[PDB]
Amino acid sequence: MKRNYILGLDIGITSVGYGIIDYETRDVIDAGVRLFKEANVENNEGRRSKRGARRLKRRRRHRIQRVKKLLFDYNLLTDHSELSGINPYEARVKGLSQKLSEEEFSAALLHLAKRRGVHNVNEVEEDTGNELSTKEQISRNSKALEEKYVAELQLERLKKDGEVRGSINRFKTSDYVKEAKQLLKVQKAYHQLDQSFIDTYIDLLETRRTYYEGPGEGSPKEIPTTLVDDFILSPVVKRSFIQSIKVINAIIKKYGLPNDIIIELAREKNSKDAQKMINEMQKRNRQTNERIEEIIRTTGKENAKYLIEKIKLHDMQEGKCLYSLEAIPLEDLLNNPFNYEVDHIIPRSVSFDNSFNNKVLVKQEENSKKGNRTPFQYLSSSDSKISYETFKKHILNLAKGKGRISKTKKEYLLEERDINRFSVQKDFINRNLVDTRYATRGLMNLLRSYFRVNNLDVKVKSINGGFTSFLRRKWKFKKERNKGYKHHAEDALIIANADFIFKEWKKLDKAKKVMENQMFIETEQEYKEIFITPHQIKHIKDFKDYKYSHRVDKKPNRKLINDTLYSTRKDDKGNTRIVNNLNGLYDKDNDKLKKLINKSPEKLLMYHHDPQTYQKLKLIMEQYGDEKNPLYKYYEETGNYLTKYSKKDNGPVIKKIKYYGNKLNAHLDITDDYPNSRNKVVKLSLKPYRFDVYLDNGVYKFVKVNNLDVIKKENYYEVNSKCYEEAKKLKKISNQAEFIASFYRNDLIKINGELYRVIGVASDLLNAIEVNMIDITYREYLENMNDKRPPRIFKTISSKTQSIKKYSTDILGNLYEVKSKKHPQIIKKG
RNA sequence: AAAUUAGGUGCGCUUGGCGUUUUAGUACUCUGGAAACAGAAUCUACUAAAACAAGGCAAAAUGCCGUGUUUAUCUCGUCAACUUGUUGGCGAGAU
DNA sequence: ATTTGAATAGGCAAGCCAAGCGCACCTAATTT
DNA sequence: CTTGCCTATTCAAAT
Repeated sequence: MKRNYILGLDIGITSVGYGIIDYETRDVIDAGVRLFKEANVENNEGRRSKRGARRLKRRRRHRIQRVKKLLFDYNLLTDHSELSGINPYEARVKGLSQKLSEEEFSAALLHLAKRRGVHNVNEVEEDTGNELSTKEQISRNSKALEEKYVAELQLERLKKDGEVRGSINRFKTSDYVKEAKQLLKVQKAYHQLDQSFIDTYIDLLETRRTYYEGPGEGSPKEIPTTLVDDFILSPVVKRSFIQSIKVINAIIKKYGLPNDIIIELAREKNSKDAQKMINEMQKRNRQTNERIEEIIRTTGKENAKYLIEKIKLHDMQEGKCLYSLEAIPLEDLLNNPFNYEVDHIIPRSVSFDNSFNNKVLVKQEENSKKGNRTPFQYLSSSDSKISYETFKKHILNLAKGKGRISKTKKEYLLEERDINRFSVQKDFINRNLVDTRYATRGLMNLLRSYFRVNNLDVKVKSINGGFTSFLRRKWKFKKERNKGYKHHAEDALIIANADFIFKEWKKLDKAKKVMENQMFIETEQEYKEIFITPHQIKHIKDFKDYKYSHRVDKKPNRKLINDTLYSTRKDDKGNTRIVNNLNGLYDKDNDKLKKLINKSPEKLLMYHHDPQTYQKLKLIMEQYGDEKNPLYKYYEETGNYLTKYSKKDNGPVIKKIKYYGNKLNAHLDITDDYPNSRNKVVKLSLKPYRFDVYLDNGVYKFVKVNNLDVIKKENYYEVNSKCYEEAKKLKKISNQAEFIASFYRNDLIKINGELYRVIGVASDLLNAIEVNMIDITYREYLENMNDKRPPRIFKTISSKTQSIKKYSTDILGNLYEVKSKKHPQIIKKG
């Protein structure tokens, strides 16, 4: 509308805050938040890594099948050939001297092609007992094969150590080719095979694609978002800049073109990096707090808690005034704090820097004499007690070694340039007011370009991440995630009011112009007065009508299910159950088995099936009951792993134990991949696409549509009709039932008059849906209350449920009760 | 703006050993037998073969795709798509 | 008066890591 | 760290 305004933006990892304020009065017009999932690099790294793995496995399978065809052609393999009980390690070692049978020969060649070593690993010739190192293993093996073939070494381990496969099974392809050439040299005599056979086979065995070959044949008005794709960014940042642009486009359409935009990109790059910094900061804070506590313990002076900054500076400065180099006794500082003042190294009026790096603890008299001068200017004047040269030496000494000063502080202390030069002031302004990061520069260049071309008088600006926090401290406005997502929005409104301060104060005109990248304060009290409490912060703080817009995901063909495979079993009561496994039996702090034996001995399969080994294990648990892991003591004291019961003490070690786990309900059945499987083979965690609510004779009901239920066709996805009608039948949804709505992740749902956002279907069977709150996470809602419930909301949809309505927000967070189509969606072109 | 050295961020490609699971064999257990061995059990271990996001192509091939990005809703107009009455683009409106 | 079913609280588990390559753009230092 | 989903515990309604 006609009225002119400013647009604040607080860009973040998961959020874009926005604030809109009247250009004349500085009253709040509007304010809201646009929330999204952080775009993690892990996600695509996953997709790529799995695409790599799928090709590796495809190519192994295809190599084995190319070998078979060659054996069919030279009439060494048939449809009706028994390869079943032929140990290929025996057949490899035998065939380097004597005649193999056609079957042994086929067994051997097929075993080689399956597993054929690395081709791109050179000797390190070093051994630091690293099991997982390929280079160290390849080398250890190269030494073992000085006089023998791979199959000779492999058969030796099979007989001595009882096993072959594992980490030590890492050999060079050239070591394998040396064997194959010999095998084929011997066997060429007795079998009819020619140099064409031998050449073909070794090619199959040794050959692979290069990085520069890659796959085979088939393989693949308003501000635009395509310009973000041009200049390269972190995915986390790249998402936010696309979100931000669409939030600017929506504000422009509604309210018209802003006079001024001003932007703040968050400090942190991702949540983890932030956590690390926070941890580092907390680590730093703890040290200061411990010292403060020590001071209070030793001196009894409680006022130390109010002199944190002075004490920090005191310790930093070895208890000396940096201008006079006279001692600041800690006791005197505590008793007479007014004798010592915190001074800005570079006058705040020039640098706009209020950071700890621009602060020093000095005597009140020295502070008065320095005035609005740098240490260099002051110490070069007739007013100083010491020479600049003496000062400089001291600072340089402080910078080298223990009790160090930051680089930035050192530079400020040793600033010799003329403060009064525009170029120097520009440098300070750019450092303190204007954000200097490749992304932030990239964004404002995108925007400024856009407005320039289309001839729209819009002043894009930026402010430093730190700066907002200063104003919060200044105007007594405590930041806290506690409250909810609103903090992001009330950051935006602050940013927007800083713009008002950098327009109404003619004394900030230079700073304003610098921030607008346009081509070209005498006292501390004056500086302080410019930024004083407006009254309009009461408006910001007391404001209520915030708006939230969570983004809704409708993408088909996301992760369908979990990777892991599970066997099943029918128990005594005739309930199919997942089989679990206890691994890591001989670990110091592992109480899993000891807990299981005391609670539920009948859950072990060996309880039923190997009673003698069970009784043998129980005597150990009784022997070393007092410890966490009885088996650890068994291994420590005797020096021998637990073996299966046997009459002659020749049973194998026990390394995993299978026991009956949860009952089987919601699963994916993969048992047809395993011909003649006695039990059932399954996968778990059917991941949801959406759920479709129906109103049936006054009863609310719903169907879960799984991602498994959605199938790619030519250029579109289709919800499977048979799976869908089957699903309705298990839910007993009539043919005369009205479709109400479909709910995707983060879709908004009003259940019995209470609005939430959808997470998913907790239990299809019990008819429960997991939701979350809108303005705050339910976790945090409980924390601020100090409640100790589980931090998850579940809602049952039942005969008791009275109304279900779907809502929707625009990108700005304007809320709408929305209409639905008459039927569910089946086709999805996007 | 270029060069040199060191690191980073990202996209993509090529491999290797494993891991999970089934079937078989062998060892372990039980029964019978002078013994070879036959049967029972499917528990613990090794070896082989096979499957590993559900699937979809392709057809002797160093064969190919399947977990990312973009994504408020509904109506009307228009262009298109294949699924032939729906859902994509563009425009307009409402929520 | 006791037993059966709904709702809420409590809790578990989720494929991995080592070798190589290209290209892209950024930063820092130094010189022009 | 979040989510799909099972188990166990506690209270009210029905035989």
